Amino acid sequence: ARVQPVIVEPLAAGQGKAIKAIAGYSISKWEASSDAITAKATNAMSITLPHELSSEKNKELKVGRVLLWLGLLPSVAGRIKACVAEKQAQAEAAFQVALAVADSSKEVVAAMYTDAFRGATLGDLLNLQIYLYASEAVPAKAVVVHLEVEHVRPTFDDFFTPVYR
Amino acid sequence: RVQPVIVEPLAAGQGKAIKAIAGYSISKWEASSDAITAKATNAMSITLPHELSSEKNKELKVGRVLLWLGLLPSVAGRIKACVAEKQAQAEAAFQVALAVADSSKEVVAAMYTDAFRGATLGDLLNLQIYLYASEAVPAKAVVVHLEVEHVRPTFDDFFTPVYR
Amino acid sequence: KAIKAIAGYSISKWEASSDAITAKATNAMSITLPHELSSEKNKELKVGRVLLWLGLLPSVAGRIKACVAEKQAQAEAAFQVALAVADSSKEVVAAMYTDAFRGATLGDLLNLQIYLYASEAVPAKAVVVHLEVEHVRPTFDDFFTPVYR
Amino acid sequence: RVQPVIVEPLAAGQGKAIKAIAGYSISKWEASSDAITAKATNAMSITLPHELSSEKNKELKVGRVLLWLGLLPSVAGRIKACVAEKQAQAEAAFQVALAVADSSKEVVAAMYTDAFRGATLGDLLNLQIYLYASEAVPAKAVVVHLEVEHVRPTFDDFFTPVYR
Amino acid sequence: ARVQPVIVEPLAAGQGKAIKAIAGYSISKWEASSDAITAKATNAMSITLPHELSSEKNKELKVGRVLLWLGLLPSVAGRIKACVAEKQAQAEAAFQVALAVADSSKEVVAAMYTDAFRGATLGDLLNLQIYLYASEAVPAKAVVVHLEVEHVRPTFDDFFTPVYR
Amino acid sequence: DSSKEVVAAMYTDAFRGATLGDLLNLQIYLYASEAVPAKAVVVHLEVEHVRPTFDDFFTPVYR
Repeated sequence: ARVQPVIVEPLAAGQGKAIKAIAGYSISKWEASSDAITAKATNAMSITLPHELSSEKNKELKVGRVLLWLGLLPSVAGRIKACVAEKQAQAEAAFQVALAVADSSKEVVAAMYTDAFRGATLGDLLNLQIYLYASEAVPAKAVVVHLEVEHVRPTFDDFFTPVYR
Repeated sequence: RVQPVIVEPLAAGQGKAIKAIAGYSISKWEASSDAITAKATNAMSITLPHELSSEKNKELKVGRVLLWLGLLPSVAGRIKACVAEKQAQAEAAFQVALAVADSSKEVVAAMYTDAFRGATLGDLLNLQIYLYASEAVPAKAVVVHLEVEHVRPTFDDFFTPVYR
Repeated sequence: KAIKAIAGYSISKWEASSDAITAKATNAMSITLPHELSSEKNKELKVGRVLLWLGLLPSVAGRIKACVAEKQAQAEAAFQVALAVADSSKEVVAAMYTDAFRGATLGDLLNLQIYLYASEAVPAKAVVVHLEVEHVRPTFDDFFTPVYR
Repeated sequence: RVQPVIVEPLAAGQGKAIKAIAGYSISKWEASSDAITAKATNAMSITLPHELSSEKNKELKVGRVLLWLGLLPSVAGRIKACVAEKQAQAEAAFQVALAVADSSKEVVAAMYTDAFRGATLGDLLNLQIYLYASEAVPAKAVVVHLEVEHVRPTFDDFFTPVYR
Repeated sequence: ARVQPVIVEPLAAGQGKAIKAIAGYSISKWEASSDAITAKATNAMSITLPHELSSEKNKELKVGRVLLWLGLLPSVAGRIKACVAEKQAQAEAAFQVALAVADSSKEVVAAMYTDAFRGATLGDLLNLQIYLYASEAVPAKAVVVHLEVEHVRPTFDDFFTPVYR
Repeated sequence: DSSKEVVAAMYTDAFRGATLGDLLNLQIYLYASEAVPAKAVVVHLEVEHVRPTFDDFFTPVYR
């Protein structure tokens, strides 16, 4: 019946292990700026592949895990939720099947879909659609949905282009 | 196994001294700001102390960087701060922001232990911390201390040769 | 067959659509690093090989040629000092120079602009240069940004 | 034995870097002066840089101390300088002076490798360098650099604990 | 208590060890001809990089040590001092922070900044500015400020140029 | 030539074993088909040669 004591230092923000990609997989980051949204209404947005990866080479890689996370303009008072999903027929219904969901209210603001993508093709995500919801009325540009993702290494990017070789 | 354990509740300033990785050094300097209105975002430039001004000195790799900020006690509401390059849209830095400090959160700091590795101090010039306020606040009520690792210059150990 | 990237590094591509061009007259285009690489962390990587080649909307006749050098007064002498030169006239439109920019910061690339020269004018957006720069892979390779953003 | 040997004639700035004895550090700082008339002696006070102002810092043993001074080229005649405590008779410091620098002498410096050992920086405050001039000279034409060993404070190696 | 004797032969001018660059570093020499200067006034001059090294390749090497030295027209009676420094706001003030300074009056006439450059980029020296001062009035061309310097080896000069390879 | 797709011309053969001092005893030539204004053309020699023993280091300071 040992009674181990323990100091519990709060971390300063930004400190942390900050995860690690499993080997053979290259991470890739990009953005999707928001539409203006009316209060309570749940606007939805297409994922758009980066032009870097818009090529039909890499459309058939394999996603490993997605780390959506969400910045804000530095003054939106209300809760603002978001997640990705199917091509849902009712935007509110989409949250009802969300495996995980970002929220302003939960200290950290990060979804991480450890599972429900591994290992679908990268190309199909264009079928998939992010969603978001907000209590406060929010003006355009105000929210910006980062999303990390990674693939198997796009191994054949490395060569330049031919002509004139 | 099931184990008992007992929480440490522990006093301010007790947090143990993080030490910069070996062969390095630290440069703490003040950075006062001004005015800053109701909701708008001030965008003060950063500036190295003159000890760092020597042209030899300017090209050293930065390591880790930190930014805690001591609010004057007499401020209502929330303020936040961030470090990123000169976007024309001053609020927009928070979107691209790597980490941000906040008053209401129990600790006000924003270490960027990645973010700036390998950066030359010379390019740390063209970097501007921003600010934001939930309220109108009196000028010079916020003083973003920050300090960077910068590799120690060979300069500190020697007297100058006497022929000057 | 194709030229492999140097083993320590990783190539990255972009686009740089040019403005409208007057006949005989020439005009600078600034390089602008793509959003990702602009970062202060990032704009201190070393650079090796670099090459550009430029597509044309096919409906344009006449010589056009491009070069890369730092800005100077004439804005039409840079061809004299240019280390290589893209052209439509040669069967290969490409121009490349493995030599000239070994050992350079990408941040240095900001201090130079590319040039064009039609023999006779073409409408805007008709020409689009493609830089294709080699550089050291980012330590940004790493992984996901820590979730406490 | 009789031996041949051959003189080194050697360029300014070639004199090898004296290094302060181990475990120490150096604090170089400027010290401009003013006015200074025909034969009279100005008596400027010395003042530590704010990095040294921290109250922890003020109590460290000094080691060696040096004082070279860069005359602006456009000065006629001779000038000299010295470091000693506030005698009421300002010229009189040269009498008690331990070592003095001089323009006409080929090298302008005045190390005091003894003299100040074990001195606290706090008492280095109440110490005033003097000046003297063989001629009238325009103000701010003489800038006594000096630097002291002072033992390195533990301060430079650590980030502050984040709770501020 | 040995009493060693010793002949002290004066060297003839030009004799001497004449220093040596530390390995991996290639020395490079060049010039900067003077403006006419009025007496007592302290004219200042831009360092201008040689066109050989004006290229943005080698702007980011690392200077090792600079050996300014100064020839004269063979009849300038007065003292003539010089040194390099910052972008100073008062040319006289610049000598007040000179680590070392050339002088006509000290037998040899050579500055050698063993320290305060190692190891800044070669490119930044364009920010730096030489200075000079003279008692006698001096006509143009009369003074010419040599300066040695060296870099890490500009290793990739060695290849020619492509086209047509 | 301008006419060939590559304007370069080079000759690894012709000047092996030659003093640079010998290069003084020769001149380059041009030939427009039709006239062009001055400074429009700029040749670039690019000569290989043995590295100087001037490599050495700093000139002795007693100049």
